[PDB]
Amino acid sequence: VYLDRKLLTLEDKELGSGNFGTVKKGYYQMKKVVKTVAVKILKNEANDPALKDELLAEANVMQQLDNPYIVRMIGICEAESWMLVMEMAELGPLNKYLQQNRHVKDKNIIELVHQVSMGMKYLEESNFVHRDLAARNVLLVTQHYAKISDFGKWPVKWYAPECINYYKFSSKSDVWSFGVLMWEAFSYGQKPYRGMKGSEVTAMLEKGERMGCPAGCPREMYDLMNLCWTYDVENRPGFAAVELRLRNYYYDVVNH
Ligand SMILES: Cc1ccc(NC(=O)c2cccc(C(F)(F)F)c2)cc1-c1cc2cnc(Nc3ccccc3)nc2n(C)c1=O
Repeated sequence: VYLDRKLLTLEDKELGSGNFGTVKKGYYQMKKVVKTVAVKILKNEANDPALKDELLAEANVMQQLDNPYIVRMIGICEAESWMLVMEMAELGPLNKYLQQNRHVKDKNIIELVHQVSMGMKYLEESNFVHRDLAARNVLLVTQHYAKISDFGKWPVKWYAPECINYYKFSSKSDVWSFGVLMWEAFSYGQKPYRGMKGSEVTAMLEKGERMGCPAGCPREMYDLMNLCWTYDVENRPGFAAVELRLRNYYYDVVNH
């Protein structure tokens, strides 16, 4: 639950930078072995007791969410600053990985997005709405093991129309984001709606227009992105339906 700072070694290089924290790679001593971890060090400049409350609440939320397809919590550590200790996904975000590894097979991409649907089906079942599902928020443990993470101005290009218009956030608006995620993945981490303003994307979507099928993307997978992009929220699938369609496809295509 609560970790001993003496058992925690921090590297001075930053994996992430933010207004309320700095992420650093570390090592947590465990009897015989040492476990590589990612550490959010609370930056409370600031200087409120509610910021610490938020970190402790996130820790409680994370404790409840236990699934192999989400960045899992190791524990909390109170030292020079408050620290949240998480497992390390050594390859970093899915977008950057794919921009540098054009050799990734489309069979390997089906497996990754299915794993993302599995973790999102879990979050849906636990009544948890992500709100920032994108490729940059999918971190790789290995090339065959994806984990969902969550690191004013909004990520409009991943937003469902009911989020832009009425601020209605649900698991079904996370489904829309999943479809933008799938597009980013088969496009080898290229930016969705490249060079468009958020306002331009809203207008395009209202004309019934959607992003084209990436090069080499299987047709069944593009058909699924399009169903994730259903304008009417009531007709849009949930993650139970999405995961089941990806599971079947993985069972058919990837078995070997
Ligand atoms: C350090 C850290 C603290 C907290 C979180 N939070 C979550 O993952 C989270 C919070 C709420 C909901 C959910 C959801 F349930 F939806 F999943 C997740 C994440 C981190 C954290 C972990 C992490 C793991 N690996 C890497 N790898 C990496 C490698 C190369 C370059 C960049 C990153 N990075 C991580 N980072 C940056 C983290 O912040």
